[PDB]
Amino acid sequence: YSGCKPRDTWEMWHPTLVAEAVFAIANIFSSLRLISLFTANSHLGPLQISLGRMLLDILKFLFIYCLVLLAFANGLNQLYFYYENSEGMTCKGIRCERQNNAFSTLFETLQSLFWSIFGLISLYVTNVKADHKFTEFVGATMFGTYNVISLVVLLNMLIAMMNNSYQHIADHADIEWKFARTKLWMSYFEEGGTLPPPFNIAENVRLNHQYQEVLRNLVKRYVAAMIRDAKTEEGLTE
Amino acid sequence: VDSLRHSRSRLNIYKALASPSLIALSSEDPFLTAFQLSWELQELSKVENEFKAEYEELSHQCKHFAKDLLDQTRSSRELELILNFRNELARLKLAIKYRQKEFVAQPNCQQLLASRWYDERHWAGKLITCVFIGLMFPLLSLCYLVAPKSRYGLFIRKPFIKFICHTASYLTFLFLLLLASQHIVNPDRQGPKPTTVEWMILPWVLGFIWTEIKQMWDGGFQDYIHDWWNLMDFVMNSLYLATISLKIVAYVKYSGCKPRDTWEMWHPTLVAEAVFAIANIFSSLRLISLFTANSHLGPLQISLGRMLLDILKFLFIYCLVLLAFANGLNQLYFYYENSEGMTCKGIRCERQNNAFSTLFETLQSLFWSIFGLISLYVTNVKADHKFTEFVGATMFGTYNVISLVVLLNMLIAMMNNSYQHIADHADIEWKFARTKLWMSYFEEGGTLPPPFNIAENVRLNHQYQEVLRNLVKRYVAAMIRDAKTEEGLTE
Amino acid sequence: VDSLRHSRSRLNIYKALASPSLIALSSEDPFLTAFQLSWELQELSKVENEFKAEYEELSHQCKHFAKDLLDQTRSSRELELILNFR
Ligand SMILES: O=C1CN(c2cn[nH]c(=O)c2Cl)CCN1Cc1ccccc1C(F)(F)F
Ligand SMILES: CCCCCC(=O)OC[C@H](COP(=O)(O)O)OC(=O)CCCCC
Ligand SMILES: CCCCCC(=O)OC[C@H](COP(=O)(O)O)OC(=O)CCCCC
Ligand SMILES: [Ca+2]
Repeated sequence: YSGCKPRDTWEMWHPTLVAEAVFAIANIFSSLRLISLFTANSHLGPLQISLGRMLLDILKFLFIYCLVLLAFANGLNQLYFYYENSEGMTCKGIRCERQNNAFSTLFETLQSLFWSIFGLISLYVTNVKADHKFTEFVGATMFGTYNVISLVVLLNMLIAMMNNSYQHIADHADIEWKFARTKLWMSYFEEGGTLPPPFNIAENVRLNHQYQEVLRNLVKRYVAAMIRDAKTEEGLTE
Repeated sequence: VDSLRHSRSRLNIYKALASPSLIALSSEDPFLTAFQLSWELQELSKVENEFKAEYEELSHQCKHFAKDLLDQTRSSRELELILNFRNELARLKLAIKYRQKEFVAQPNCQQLLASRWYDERHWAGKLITCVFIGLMFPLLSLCYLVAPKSRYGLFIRKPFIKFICHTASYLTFLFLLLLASQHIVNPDRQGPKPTTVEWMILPWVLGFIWTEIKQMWDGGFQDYIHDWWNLMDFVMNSLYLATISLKIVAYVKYSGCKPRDTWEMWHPTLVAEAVFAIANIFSSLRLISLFTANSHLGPLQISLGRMLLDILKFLFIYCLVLLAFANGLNQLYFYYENSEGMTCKGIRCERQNNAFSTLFETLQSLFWSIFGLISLYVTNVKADHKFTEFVGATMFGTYNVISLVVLLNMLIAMMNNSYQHIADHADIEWKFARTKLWMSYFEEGGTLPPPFNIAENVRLNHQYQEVLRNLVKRYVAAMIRDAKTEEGLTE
Repeated sequence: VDSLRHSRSRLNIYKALASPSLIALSSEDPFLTAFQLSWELQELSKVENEFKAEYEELSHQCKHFAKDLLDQTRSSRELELILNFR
């Protein structure tokens, strides 16, 4: 399309829009990858590593939660799919100014139930033109139950788990942080790249002797001072 | 007459008989004594409640002793004769029936159980095999059905295959329920005939209820309802029967057609749709019950499951507060039930109004305020009675503070300490639950997925007697003779 | 055939070879033995899962021993000859 026309009168799946979207996502990912060099500091390093390891503890919850979400989505969608009005409304869905058709289809149901965690879904979405108060009441009750379960039982059992999973993390902080820092450091020793990105266009038979001597001395010191003088301060029994 | 002396004497007697030495000496069969004594002590822990800690500790002592006794075995045949005493594994059935958690989760029982489970590879060596054998399951089902022969029927009897077949059937049921609401499969009218998929899902519901009644035959609502996972099965099945009945009675009463908008509440079709939706919710929730078979989710699922009876107490304290404030606000505001010129009343329409007029609406108003879904103008009246408006707003604010700052942080502060004492018995409980699951897929009880549901006893005591003699010898030598030496010194 | 006896025997053997005294006596190069033994035990921790705690503790034991061995050096040249080896 080597031409020109107003942007408004385009259509989806036009190549330029897809070329802009992925560029935006890549920007997000690079700016997130920035964090990787905090391991070189000393006040942030340990904290960053500690936070990093307490993530595989979370994915389990973000997997239990999906099942609950599917269950309630199934229910509500089965109940409401008879009222896909979409007559006289320019914009449908839960995103326009006046939210409507919140539970009509299933994808929109997933979106509706995900956006309810942050309280961004108003309460009138569970209505129909007729006054079928029984169906409206049952829909509202399903919605309320879902909200209670999520935001009171699946968000406090997350903190209550993070605390105990974090207790056994602060007992090995320095060890792991120093190991990670050393892994980083060793990469800047060899003459491998030596260049920032933009500008990228007798000997082996004898030396065993000294090391053998050193091993002899070290084993002597260890066996003397670790399993002979530490076998005396133990305790008494019958 | 003398309660004190009598009770103390009973405590002394029980504290005596639960001693590993005396059991080792004066007992025909140590294992049965341990089981019976643990059960009796646990039961008395609830009636002689003033002395509650002692009995709850004696039970623990008995269970630990029972585990240590079986500990000191040395050859698989010895273990297999111990477990197959009185079918197979009758001893294990008894242990499960007596809640010997520390006994079943013993690193030798698990080996034998796993070996008899699998009968024959890191992350994808099994992940494709399992799904592939899960797809083409009905062929296996029918083959075992009509020709229970050596061809492939012997390829169902392996429990790890029966489990996969059953779970694949369940997943298919869920998929059908998911597509049951697609628009591809109608013109809404009055009392329609069952659609193309209702005839497709009827076999699942019938087979499930058949299995339920079959299994219920034994427990008979006693020692059979305690498990919470089963009460859900009961309620779902009742709801499905109700849906069937309502759809039936609706099909033959209003056999016509008129626009859906011009109906009325309590019409049979609407009630037939609502309960069907609820049943869908409940089945898809019941899905979670098989996470106990995994290893990374299992322990976590059990841990979360036990930390629920800690919550119901708070969801019972909270109801009192809710009633108090509802009473207050309703008493204050009930003079202004305007409802003139407003098409839709209540807290649900676009422009919320009459929030506190009646009492039911007050309960709804105060429950929806926890998530901040109630705007702030609901506490107004047409007149400028600023005093009443201010007092109403103050009651509302106090309720919000109490709930969302004192009854939601005292919940976390309680969950943490109640969870501390849960991660010290995670593996034991998870393995016990997994074993309970496994043993159900051993006998030739059902052997079929839901849709397709249309000298010897005088002599063998000798070997087991010999084994008991040897085990007691080993235990008494190596547990109360060589562990009585590493204690400590005093004056 | 006898799974119980066989597994317990393997556990006994590994529990034996991970002893600082025996390593100090019968080993050509202690450091390589510690590394290899820790790796092998860690790997077996995932397949012989019923006995899971024992192996996950033997690995820790080997690693600690490897650290304490290098602990008792006294001059920088000794350390630099230890680290610059192949
Ligand atoms: O206990 C129930 C509840 N189930 C019912 C019973 N009656 N009405 C229902 O709606 C439902 Cl969902 C079916 C599922 N299971 C058992 C199970 C759990 C996990 C994997 C497989 C299985 C099965 F294969 F053995 F079924
Ligand atoms: C705790 C008492 C709440 C009483 C509020 C009420 O009567 O309204 C019905 C509420 C939903 O509110 P409405 O549907 O708007 O009436 O149902 C639940 O949220 C149940 C919670 C499910 C808990 C698992
Ligand atoms: C903490 C200082 C708050 C001062 C705010 C204020 O003056 O407004 C009155 C508030 C309610 O705000 P209004 O009714 O809108 O005036 O009363 C309370 O919330 C009391 C809290 C009850 C606590 C148990
Ligand atoms: Ca059941």
